[PDB]
Amino acid sequence: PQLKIYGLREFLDPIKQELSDIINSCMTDALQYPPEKRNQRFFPLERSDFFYPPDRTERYTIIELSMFEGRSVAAKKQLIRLLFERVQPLGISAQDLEITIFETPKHNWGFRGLPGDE
Amino acid sequence: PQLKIYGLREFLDPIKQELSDIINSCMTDALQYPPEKRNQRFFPLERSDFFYPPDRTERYTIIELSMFEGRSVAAKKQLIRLLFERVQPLGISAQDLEITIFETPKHNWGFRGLPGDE
Amino acid sequence: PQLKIYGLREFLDPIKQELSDIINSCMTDALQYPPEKRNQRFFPLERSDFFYPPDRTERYTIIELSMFEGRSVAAKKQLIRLLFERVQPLGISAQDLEITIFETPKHNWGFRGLPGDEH
Repeated sequence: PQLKIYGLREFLDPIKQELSDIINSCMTDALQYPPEKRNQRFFPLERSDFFYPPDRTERYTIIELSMFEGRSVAAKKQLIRLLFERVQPLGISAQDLEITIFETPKHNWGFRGLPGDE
Repeated sequence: PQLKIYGLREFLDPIKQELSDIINSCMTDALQYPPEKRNQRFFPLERSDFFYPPDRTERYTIIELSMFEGRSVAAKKQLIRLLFERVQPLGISAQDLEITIFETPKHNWGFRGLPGDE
Repeated sequence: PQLKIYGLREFLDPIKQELSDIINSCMTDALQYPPEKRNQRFFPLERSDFFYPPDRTERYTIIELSMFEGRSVAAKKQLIRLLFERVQPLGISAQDLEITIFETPKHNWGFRGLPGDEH
């Protein structure tokens, strides 16, 4: 599973390392992936590139997650709830977090030299 | 509804503020979203990082839209035509604009503390 | 077909012109787009922004493909196998390449002034 994290540079860079491990812990606890399978890409944005809603603050953060289809709604909902709860101490409140999950068949993936369904 | 706009930095940077309001008005018009929910991320690109078809110009621009499933094809097509019509004053002709819309279930989203279906 | 390519800037920048033609050759070989329909975006990343698995090297490269629905699994699988085989000369091993393909209907696309299902 691949993660992409977006946020203003000035507020995402100080917390980049701890946020990485916390997101990885949610991947392990809600979806049972081994901790060493961490796949994250961060995109710190300048203020002129980030047009977020005015109801939110400069700490507004977006996580996009691509993974196999076939997991239940309950597990995907558990992951969303873990992400909201565990980013709180980083200064990212529920209003300042947004998550989107995309699911594709395993035969659309390739890793370690074979299609995903193989 | 998240949008991501890609273009050459040389030509996207001078116009991204107007283009942002133009794009926001198409969301409001074709999809009835309030202007307050503007959610956009701009990605100005280097020339060596952007390989686009040779029959297009340096003003080539890509818009990626991610939203809930459930809107009609007619509403999505009205959005595509409004984007083509309205970015044209900014120097983006129809050859230089490409739009892709991705849709996912509501329970795949996390925003404001809860899975989207709640 | 839109392609996004990610990797550390140290190793993506010197090879990306060669990587661009190699990827475009795999799209033409496996899915028969004309080579003039190349559509790629590269994102060279810094060290503090790329958290890849530790069983992988600094050469780890990610390729995302977004295209129309309708191509067969066999065609998509051949595209995956070709990408793995052809990125070898540029020093990217099988463990260091990951591919993801997203499909959407044609009416979800806009290009050349019209929705994709009207051309």
